[PDB]
Parts: sequence; C-alpha cells; structure tokens
Amino acid sequence: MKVMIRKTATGHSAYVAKKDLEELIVEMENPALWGGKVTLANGWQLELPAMAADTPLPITVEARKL
Repeated sequence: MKVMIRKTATGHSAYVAKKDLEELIVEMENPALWGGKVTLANGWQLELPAMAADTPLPITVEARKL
C-alpha cells in the first residue's frame, strides 16, 4: 500500500494515494506526528511505522488505515 506524508514545519498533511485523499492532520499519536496512529480532518486514521517523528520533507511510506 502507498501513502505520502507531506510535511512543513507547522504544516502536517497526509495523502492517501489509494483514495487520492489529501487531508490535514488534526490528531496525532505524538505531538510531532509519527509514533503510532494519526487522524485526518476527514476522520480517516493512518498508521505510522514510526520514523522521523516530524519529517522535514514529503515522505512516502506504506498505507495502513485504522
């Protein structure tokens, strides 16, 4: 599965490729982002394998929704 976590210093966005859904991160496992699960403003939850808690660049990882 494919998901692209797009990042800014303050901005946090997640692009669910399989749905073409890019939504704002309103709820996080860790105040940064990564750690366990994340929830978009749409209500969708995406799991983070936990690496670079606040990524300084748009990273593409596997999609695993809750």
